[PDB]
Amino acid sequence: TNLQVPFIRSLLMPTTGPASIPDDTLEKHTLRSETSTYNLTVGDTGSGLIVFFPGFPGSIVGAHYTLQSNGNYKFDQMLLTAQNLPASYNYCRLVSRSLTVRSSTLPGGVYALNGTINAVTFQGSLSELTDVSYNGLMSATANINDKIGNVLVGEGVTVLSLPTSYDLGYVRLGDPIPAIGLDPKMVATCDSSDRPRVYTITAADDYQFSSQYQAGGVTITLFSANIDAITSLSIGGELVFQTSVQGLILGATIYLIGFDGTAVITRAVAADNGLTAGTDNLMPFNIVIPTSEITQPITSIKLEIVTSKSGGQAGDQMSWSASGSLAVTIHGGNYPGALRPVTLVAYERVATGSVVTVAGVSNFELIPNPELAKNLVTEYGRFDPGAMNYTKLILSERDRLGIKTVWPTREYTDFREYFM
Amino acid sequence: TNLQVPFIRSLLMPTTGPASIPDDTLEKHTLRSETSTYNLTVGDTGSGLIVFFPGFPGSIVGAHYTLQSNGNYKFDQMLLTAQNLPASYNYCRLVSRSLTVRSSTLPGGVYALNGTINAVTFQGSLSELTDVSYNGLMSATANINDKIGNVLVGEGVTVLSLPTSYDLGYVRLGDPIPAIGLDPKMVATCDSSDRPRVYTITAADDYQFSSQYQAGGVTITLFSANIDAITSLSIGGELVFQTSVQGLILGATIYLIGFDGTAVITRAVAADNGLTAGTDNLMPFNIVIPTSEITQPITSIKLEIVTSKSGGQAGDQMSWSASGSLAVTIHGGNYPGALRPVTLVAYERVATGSVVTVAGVSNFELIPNPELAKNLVTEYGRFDPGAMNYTKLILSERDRLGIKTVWPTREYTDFREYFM
Amino acid sequence: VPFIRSLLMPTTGPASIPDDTLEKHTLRSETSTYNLTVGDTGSGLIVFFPGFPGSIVGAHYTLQSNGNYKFDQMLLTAQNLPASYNYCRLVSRSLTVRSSTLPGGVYALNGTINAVTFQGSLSELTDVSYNGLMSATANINDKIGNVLVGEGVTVLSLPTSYDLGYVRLGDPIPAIGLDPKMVATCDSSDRPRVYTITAADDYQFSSQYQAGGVTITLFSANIDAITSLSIGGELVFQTSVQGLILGATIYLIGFDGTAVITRAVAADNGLTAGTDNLMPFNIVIPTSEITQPITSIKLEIVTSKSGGQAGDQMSWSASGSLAVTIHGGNYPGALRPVTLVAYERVATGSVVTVAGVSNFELIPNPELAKNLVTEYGRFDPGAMNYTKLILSERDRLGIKTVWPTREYTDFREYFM
Amino acid sequence: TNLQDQTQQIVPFIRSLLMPTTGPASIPDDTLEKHTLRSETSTYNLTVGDTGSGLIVFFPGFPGSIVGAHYTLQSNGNYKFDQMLLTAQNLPASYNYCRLVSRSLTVRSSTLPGGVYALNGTINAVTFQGSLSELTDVSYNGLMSATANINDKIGNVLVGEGVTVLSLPTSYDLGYVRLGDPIPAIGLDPKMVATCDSSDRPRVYTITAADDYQFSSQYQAGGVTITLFSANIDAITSLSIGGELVFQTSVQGLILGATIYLIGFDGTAVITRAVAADNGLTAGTDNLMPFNIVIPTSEITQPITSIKLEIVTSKSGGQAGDQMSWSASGSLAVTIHGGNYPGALRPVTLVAYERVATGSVVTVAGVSNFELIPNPELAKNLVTEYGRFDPGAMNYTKLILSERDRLGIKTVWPTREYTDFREYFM
Repeated sequence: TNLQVPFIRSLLMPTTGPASIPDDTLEKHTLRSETSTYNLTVGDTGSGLIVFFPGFPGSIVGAHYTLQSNGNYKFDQMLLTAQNLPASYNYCRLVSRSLTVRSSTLPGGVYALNGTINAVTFQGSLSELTDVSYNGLMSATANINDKIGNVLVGEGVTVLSLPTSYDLGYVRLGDPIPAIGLDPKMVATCDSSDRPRVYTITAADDYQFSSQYQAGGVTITLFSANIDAITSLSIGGELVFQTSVQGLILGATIYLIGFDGTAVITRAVAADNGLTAGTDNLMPFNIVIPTSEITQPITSIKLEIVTSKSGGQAGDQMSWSASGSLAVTIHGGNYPGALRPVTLVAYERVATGSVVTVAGVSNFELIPNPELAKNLVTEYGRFDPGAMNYTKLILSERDRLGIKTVWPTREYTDFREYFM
Repeated sequence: TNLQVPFIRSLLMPTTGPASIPDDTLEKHTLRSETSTYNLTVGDTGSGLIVFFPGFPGSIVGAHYTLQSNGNYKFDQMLLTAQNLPASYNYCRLVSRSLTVRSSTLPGGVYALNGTINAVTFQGSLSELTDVSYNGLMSATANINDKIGNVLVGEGVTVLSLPTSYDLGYVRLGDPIPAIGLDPKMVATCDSSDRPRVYTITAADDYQFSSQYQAGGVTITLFSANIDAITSLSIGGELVFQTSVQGLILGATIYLIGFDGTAVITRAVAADNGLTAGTDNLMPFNIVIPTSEITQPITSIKLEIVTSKSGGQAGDQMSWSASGSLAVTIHGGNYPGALRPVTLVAYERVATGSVVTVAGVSNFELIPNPELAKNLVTEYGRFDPGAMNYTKLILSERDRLGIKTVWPTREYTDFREYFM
Repeated sequence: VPFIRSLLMPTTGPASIPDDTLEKHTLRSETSTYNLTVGDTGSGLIVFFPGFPGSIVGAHYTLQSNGNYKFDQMLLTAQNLPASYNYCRLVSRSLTVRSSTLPGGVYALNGTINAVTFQGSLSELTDVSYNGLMSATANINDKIGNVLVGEGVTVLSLPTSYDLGYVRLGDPIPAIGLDPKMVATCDSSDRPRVYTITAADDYQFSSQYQAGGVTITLFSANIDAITSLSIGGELVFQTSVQGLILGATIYLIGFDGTAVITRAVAADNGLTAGTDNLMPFNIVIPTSEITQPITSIKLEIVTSKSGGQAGDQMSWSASGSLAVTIHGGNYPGALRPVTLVAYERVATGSVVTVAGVSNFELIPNPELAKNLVTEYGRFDPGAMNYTKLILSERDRLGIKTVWPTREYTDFREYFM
Repeated sequence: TNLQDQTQQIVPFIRSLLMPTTGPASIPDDTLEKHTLRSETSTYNLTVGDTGSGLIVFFPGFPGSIVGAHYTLQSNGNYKFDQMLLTAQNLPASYNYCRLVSRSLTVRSSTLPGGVYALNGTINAVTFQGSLSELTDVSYNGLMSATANINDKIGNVLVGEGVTVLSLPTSYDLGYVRLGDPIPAIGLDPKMVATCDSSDRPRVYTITAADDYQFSSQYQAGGVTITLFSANIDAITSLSIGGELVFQTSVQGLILGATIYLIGFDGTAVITRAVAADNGLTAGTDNLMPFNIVIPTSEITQPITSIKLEIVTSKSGGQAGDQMSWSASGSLAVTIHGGNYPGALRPVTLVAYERVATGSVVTVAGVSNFELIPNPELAKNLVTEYGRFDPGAMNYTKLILSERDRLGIKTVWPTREYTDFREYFM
């Protein structure tokens, strides 16, 4: 396809042009629409999973995972939009977005297409999923028109992002602010933090350790909770200890783990702390993870603890008793659309070595940079009395009008040529 | 002049009186309109800068800077309203606000007295300007009816405040809270923390330091980023240190530097921090900064490290590595109006003995503290259908009607005549 | 009008330019054909220089398994133009690229290709990736997304300016030398390009002695040369420690990260205290030395101490500017517009064909001018006003620079 | 008046040429390139010093972001630098190429300080198609004998009326120049910049500083300092000095050092580059001292006018009669990038005022229209297109500029004749 309005036309047919939300938020902005094109190579099994994010506020439209030959997944790439919008804008807000996925081409000298696709959208984040089996993606909703089963790969689906909320603010991007430092490898930015998401986790409530000496120490995994993040985050809290054995030492590292199970980030928050006997001894967990260090989505957190004893003399026990709470802070991640409306697209039995192409467009409302505001004109949006009411009347009669989020592309082409 | 109603009438001409916004945020409140009249002290050079905060939710209306004879600016005072709102009320949001800046000197001859005003408003905050010279202010934005220059100071400007968002809740003010202590200089207040603003900064990524020994230490500075703050803030994170020589101690000091160039807040985050060779050495950042410590707006931040050595009297070396991140959180920073729209009324070369006066009227919507709520009735906003709709019509039709945010006062007087 | 037929349909033949540059010349035209094999990824990048004034066309890069490109070959025209001519200029140019293998069934082979044209040079491009080329231009008729490799793009060459002079090609002059590897040529030098770089302003260095020295890279910047350049300027030093020697080596990095050209400028350069000692830059890079398009430079300095022991704290401090002079690199078309053509994963065993034609105006050699007559241009009035009227509304006429092939064929049949 | 920005409209080219406060247009000459239009402003309040007089040096055809400087006349006849006058927008921050279209600039003083009640001022003005260093005298009376054209001079215009400076063209087809834009570069130094400045038509001064010139002096304690030459160069942006001097002696034990000053217009030093320091020479052998000097645009604060080389000679050892003696030969070269571009240095209008009451503004105010090619960020967020089409606009421009002395078009106007001309031309 050779790629190169009212609000309802841009909402249901976003490959035409960008419009402005008729809500009560009245700020001088500008209009900007751009595409995103890929040819995702397939694995040896000829399967995979494409995790879209329909209403993300800007410039990330999901990732692609490949199904290995031993049941695991593997990260292929984080697939995003055309223009790097944090490099030239400060604020943003999403209007509409559509994407397709199809594989209508063949490898070198073959004769059959071989494929089927299951798609679903559901109200929760990626890490909240029960299972991600190809048979099992059709269970994780009860809505009649948020899931569809085995469309052919030769036609594929077309994912439409229906808007969750309307009266939404503008949110920051991770954009560089001017800073001067003694590092060529220095980043400075102003992240998005508008409606944050906290996770309180109390690890130990008077938990008592007991083991005998090993030449090197014994590692435990204290907890393995499930979190979810796509941009920067912070971790706070404090653990204490209280012992009677004289001269044993301690260490701890904090992991963040992707969807495919591999550790993404490590932080050694404790390293060679001796333990006095008689008082509490604290270790605070005050770490900050930026956005540029997270290369794939995060699915679980995990804390592990070693316990060594200087001057061992094996055959004797160790003992510590711990308590404390933590607070994982996903900055701006409870905003509606940044993490909640996640779709899934699962394809199976595609010919190995072939491709699956995705091709989208995304309509935003940007606010310029302090240089782009020198060179570009912002203005208030247009006015039409009765667009919000007509949009509500469309979305309330949703099963009568048959408007949904997943379909075959032939059905959406027929609906599109019927409306237009 | 002579200072002493629907939302359109109170929006275009805010000196008429207050009104409630036709938005659907329906709390019990009371309308209040107060004023602020200043006579300024023009310096020896004759040139200054009056930076207004138009959409700020309560009681802080601007700041005044006189530029010295050597190019540097100097802070004068903080322009604010007559009654301080946090002493008597508890929540607030802004309706409309006007400010006029002219001279009241009026010569009796035929010629005027010298002095000329520029004015501009722009979408970014105050630290996000390329230049603040008198010439370089009309570069700051690209909209035609959003800046004006070369107006003479007998005529003066009018700063009108057109909105940024409408369905937005109330901002709590920095009100005093009952507290009993032992230091008579303690205060406990409740800040504004509706929509915060975070600035993550990775200060070091395995940066190598290595220098010779001398008396006192080697004082370096790691980074100097530009931030923004009027009210309270808090800085968090840590920063590790590795070495291979053991006799080393180091100190650290943080600075918050305002707009004129001087440090407002100095606070030592490390002092005689002994480090052990071979293993990691932490340095945690746990500092909060209250509002009353901040006397002027703050436009940057920088860190310093003084690396000395215990008992190293001969000429030898000392070295360390470092890596870490920081998370500057300011509270209620991304609330629209709190830092985002700013105007800069600048004047240049006003005659000696001439005054530059600032008049204006601010229209609010308050909730009292519990002492005043014993005596003042609060109620819901009386409604009128279509005032929000007519607001959206007029702001859509803005540039043809010529509704500006900065005016010359003869033009605004003629607009106020031909509107009513 | 004979010039607009050759400008909008360059395979017809050469015509003369109606600008005011009245020189005796002759019209020539030659082709450039390539059958290109693909890699294991089946994905790469072709970077065309559309307005180049002769004898080079572009470059071909293959994309590896990771995100590293690798240079393949430098696409150039059929015969060698500096071997038979002295001066030249560009008139018009077209190139087509597609796959020459065809499906037998009904479903096409894999492969999909993007194209953009860019207003600036190759190095000053924010992201070079298949999704990223579609962001690099805000014009609608300057880019196209997801055409098929079985159909492919056509890259028409719209002008950057007229009223230009002729430029001198890299022709060789006679030279009786002693090396067989000794060439002497007369470079293009008309509207040159200079990058001035202040590398340091009292940067202080300190490091413990280690065996072999201490290596730091002092700067790195993006310069983008194709032809001959030069480095000039000076760095100074001042110490207070006896016995430190310095070495320094400059690198010229191509688009795929590999160092094309390394030049050493210092060896056994001993420093001395209580003085103000210095090092000069006197480097000229000839045209035959340059293998691929350069995109960066960097300077790295090694610091060792004579009489090495454990410690001793080597230390110095430097300052001084620098200047990189690209000889002729600011003439329009030599570097200023670029069309990037990026094909993502295509089928294995396919061959991607490239074919085109490029018309010239050019003054001959001293020998070929013994054999060949030259003339002034052919006067046809009202061709410049008509050319300006065509170009002044290209959005209305729909004159793209990166066509798809079927739409270019339909526009061609319409315009004839 | 209240200067409001434009670029919301385009005009015919000649309305932008003779009345450039109306708005920008494009130039119709053979340079068909995708560009955008952008009009800028410039407003200052130049303060009169102690004597009452001063000098404003404009540059009518300068291609980007610099419109001139301002100097104050002291009590001893010397001048003193105040500031350089610039365009509002820093154009190399978000553009790469440029081409100046038109520009007008008023200079008037119609206000009075606090306490006085009279007005008291006059203004001379002239244009000059040489350079700033090529001016014979720059005084208030010697300004008027700088050219022979009557439509390039005006004398004793009162400051309440003021003047108006127009930029009539120097040449057409003009190319594009490159602005001194920052390219991306990383390096372990905070004060590290890297820029791609202008170079199309450079200007080369060469100097034969010596041809076997002998030196002879007694041994003086500390050294003997002489200046070999001094010459007027007049650069305003970056440059580079190349060449080589050579020395030879027969006396043993001589060291020397060399330094180069770049003198401004007011006689003070701007840039000192110590090229040789503690350079010991041998005897009976040619001793080399090359120059490899590069000055960036950032280090230049005020416009350069003069250059000066200054050698110092010292002898290891010493008494009263050691007879220090050397001999120099060899030539130099000064490469000024983008110097012979028409408008970058060559036309210059000078505005000199006298007797205006001390401590009072002299307001300059203007407008300027360009043709830009955007930054690699701005060219992806902004649309560029070809110039509009009007045939026979260049013919009409050539005709009006041919009959310039008959229609009475002049580069410097006394603002009321200019207002009458603007009314009669509407």
